[PDB]
Order: sequence, then C-alpha cells, then structure tokens
Amino acid sequence: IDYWLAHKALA
Repeated sequence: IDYWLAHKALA
C-alpha cells in the first residue's frame, strides 16, 4: 500500500 493511505479507492 504505502500510498493508498493518501489515495484510497474513494469514488
């Protein structure tokens, strides 16, 4: 992950 935190699948 690493980035996910500031990205997340969101929508």
